[PDB]
Amino acid sequence: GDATATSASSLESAKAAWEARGQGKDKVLEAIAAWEQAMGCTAGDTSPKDRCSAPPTTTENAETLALMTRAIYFYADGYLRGDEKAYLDYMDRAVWWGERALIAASPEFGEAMRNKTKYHEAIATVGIAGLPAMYWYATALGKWARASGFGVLVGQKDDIKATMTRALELDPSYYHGGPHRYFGAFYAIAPGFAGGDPDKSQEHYQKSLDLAPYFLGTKVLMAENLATKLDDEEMFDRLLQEVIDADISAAPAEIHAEMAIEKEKAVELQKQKVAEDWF
Ligand SMILES: CCCCCCCCCCCCCCCC(=O)O
Repeated sequence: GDATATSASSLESAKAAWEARGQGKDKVLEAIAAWEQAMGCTAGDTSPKDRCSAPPTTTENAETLALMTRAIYFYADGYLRGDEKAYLDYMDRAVWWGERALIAASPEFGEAMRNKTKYHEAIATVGIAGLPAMYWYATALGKWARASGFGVLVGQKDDIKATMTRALELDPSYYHGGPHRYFGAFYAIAPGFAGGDPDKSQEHYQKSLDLAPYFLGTKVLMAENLATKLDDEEMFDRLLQEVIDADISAAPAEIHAEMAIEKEKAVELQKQKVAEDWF
């Protein structure tokens, strides 16, 4: 019927626009709106929870929901860094859809949370089908919490760690050495008294580069939260310049848009250092 075929076409429209995300924020926002349409949402500019009744968290939708989580994160991380309110709004949207991506991909997880099993323990049971969900949920949750402040961040630390621990168990190479890149940031951002460890950070960051030397986002995160922490101006400067100098064809085609964002982030950090007299 009209809506089951309008959801099949909007899924097609969503995927098409997400593949064209290198064109700019518009295509990203077009992808999100089509997915949300296919997920039964009324259209609009407010939080999903105000427009999306009973999103279908079924196995056949799990891939879509984890991709929606990544895409809303991509929008905020790429385009809202200058706008704290919007950035916080949209990272929380990605968290919201990420919770539904986890439920859809993992019946055991959905069952566990209904028997009052706490996330910390439930997340450890998610199978390979849920790795995209749990990785992009943790990415959105971490960046949302970080922007909110220390109280929110430390409140989420143990659930984040359990999530990334499970992702690393399932596949340390997922999304270009993602679980290792994530832990590099985790151990650099956390203060020592909250579990921070520069040795574990560098170890994880290096393992990520060994698995995916082309992933420029690893070096951006190193410069941003480690080189600053280590008060190593030379390394901060070097990492960012290596990012900016990297050739486009060094990374796989399917993440060219992400790498372009990371080069923009490096230029932005270069100008922040000058402006705020870092180092
Ligand atoms: C002090 C409390 C603990 C601190 C918790 C730190 C969590 C930070 C989240 C890091 C986000 C990195 C996401 C990388 C995504 C990608 O692969 O592009």
